[PDB]
Amino acid sequence: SKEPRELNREWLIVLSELGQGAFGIVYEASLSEPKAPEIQVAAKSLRKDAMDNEREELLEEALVMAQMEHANVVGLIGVITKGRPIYVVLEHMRNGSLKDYVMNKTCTPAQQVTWSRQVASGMAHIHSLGFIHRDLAARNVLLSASLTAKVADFGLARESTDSRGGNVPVRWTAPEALEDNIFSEKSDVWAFGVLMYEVYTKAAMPYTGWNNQRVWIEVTNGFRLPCPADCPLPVFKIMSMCWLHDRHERPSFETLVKALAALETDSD
Repeated sequence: SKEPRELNREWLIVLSELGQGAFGIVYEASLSEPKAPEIQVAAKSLRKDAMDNEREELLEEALVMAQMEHANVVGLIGVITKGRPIYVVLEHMRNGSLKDYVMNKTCTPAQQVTWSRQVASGMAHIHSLGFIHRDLAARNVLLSASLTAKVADFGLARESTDSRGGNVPVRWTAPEALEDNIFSEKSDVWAFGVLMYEVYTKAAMPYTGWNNQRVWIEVTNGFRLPCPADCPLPVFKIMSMCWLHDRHERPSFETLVKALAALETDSD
């Protein structure tokens, strides 16, 4: 329904690396549209090792992102497709990943619950447009200058109406998606539960001390992570519902937003 707006290549100045991976490379940049103020942006491009199926995946990523217009989803500013290299220009998120922040900064209980509700709000919007993310984790949520949390990285997102390989993030994946390859709105919900666990701990990996095969066997047999010492009991209740074995009993993101919003203005 929506479409990426094309931007003149000469408006963009690429400045410095924000993050590199197998996916490609994200740069910090600036966009100087004539008669408008200069703004910081992020520019995502392809590995120097090109392949035309990778150009198409990047353009598909942009089209998915162009459908989103929400305060808790990283915004699409436009694309540069005439010429080479190709750039997808996105909103710049000054404060980096949610993961790095909670690991390295002091955060209050009211911040922890608001960030949780903000991510649920962004995922609710994604689902309400007919998509599933399939890759949610705290390293994939970014923080703006106002410390507003926003869902990023749509590399693996797919229309709901319809995996990677040895890179499967086992610690964030629901049992049914590991065993039967069934990805759905309710496996996104399971992953959000694990994200909440990350928000309330300061370790790098959930299930610390277990490898990936140990995690899978333990979780399919009914193990669940216990309540972090610094997590309020009403919050852990919500976290726990995201991990019910039967996916149909897990709440929707619309329900999660509401439950979290009630605690967000709770004094206790």
